[PDB]
Amino acid sequence: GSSGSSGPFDPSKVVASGPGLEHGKVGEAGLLSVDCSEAGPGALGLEAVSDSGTKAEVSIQNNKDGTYAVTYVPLTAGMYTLTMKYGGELVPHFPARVKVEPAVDTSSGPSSG
Repeated sequence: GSSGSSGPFDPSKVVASGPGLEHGKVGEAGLLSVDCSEAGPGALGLEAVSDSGTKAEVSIQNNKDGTYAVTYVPLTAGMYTLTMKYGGELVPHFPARVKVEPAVDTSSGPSSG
């Protein structure tokens, strides 16, 4: 007996977490998981922008668990400003500042070139 119904909309009900919201690296992908319980309908969206006005590549994917897989690839290191919005309303997990480190490696290896 599965009795489920779409309740009222609410951005507060949206729960966003993950390592991406803790830290990031140039070229890496900020793993972000959004667990919606009673957030009702509405569309999800995120906007990544660095202090130097740098728009990072962001994508949103849906899951059979009713969650969303948000990822961001910082092209340049520096302080980033994550901006999430659910149904046109900011979430309790944004904006969220995150310091991203450079993709500099001490040791070298086989470069595709």
